[PDB]
Amino acid sequence: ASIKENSYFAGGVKSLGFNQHGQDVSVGVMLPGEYTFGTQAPERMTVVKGALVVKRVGEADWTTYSSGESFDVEGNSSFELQVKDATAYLCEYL
Amino acid sequence: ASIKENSYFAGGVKSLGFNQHGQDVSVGVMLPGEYTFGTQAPERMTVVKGALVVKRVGEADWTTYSSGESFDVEGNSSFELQVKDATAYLCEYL
Repeated sequence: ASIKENSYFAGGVKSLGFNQHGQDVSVGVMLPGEYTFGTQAPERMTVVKGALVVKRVGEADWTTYSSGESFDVEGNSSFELQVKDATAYLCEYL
Repeated sequence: ASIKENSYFAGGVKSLGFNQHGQDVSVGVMLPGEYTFGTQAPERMTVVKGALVVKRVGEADWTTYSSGESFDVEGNSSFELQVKDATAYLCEYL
């Protein structure tokens, strides 16, 4: 029942993790840049404020998701993000 | 162009602040409890995932705002929050 702090990519991405109704969730911020993330369990990413530009492995194209939009990232995979402006996001394993 | 980390109430509330298109924004997490916050400039709080139960100064009643809902808090004021379950929020001065 605590709030777990993490920093990544030299402070380019920071997150706050927490349990909600038994489920692990995190909210965070990403500064402008390009980042690669790996998935184990599937993830559902929600853009809280800003936009994330996403390319999942094997995808030919980048797709921009803006505030309020969500995208799923299959498990056992990875995905790239381009961040044009500092952006808040929500991540679930749902 | 950095992500500012803050902790409050012995780790009960933590936040990540950032600029987006010139504007200061923060996302954060609140653990179950009751908290009082003061406002200077007006604030717009958005519940990202969870619920915040709000009573602004002078208000007779508490009002529950759930995921995706927003409420404004006039400036030069204060407001109380009850948090029943760990909850992520977004705060703007907009």
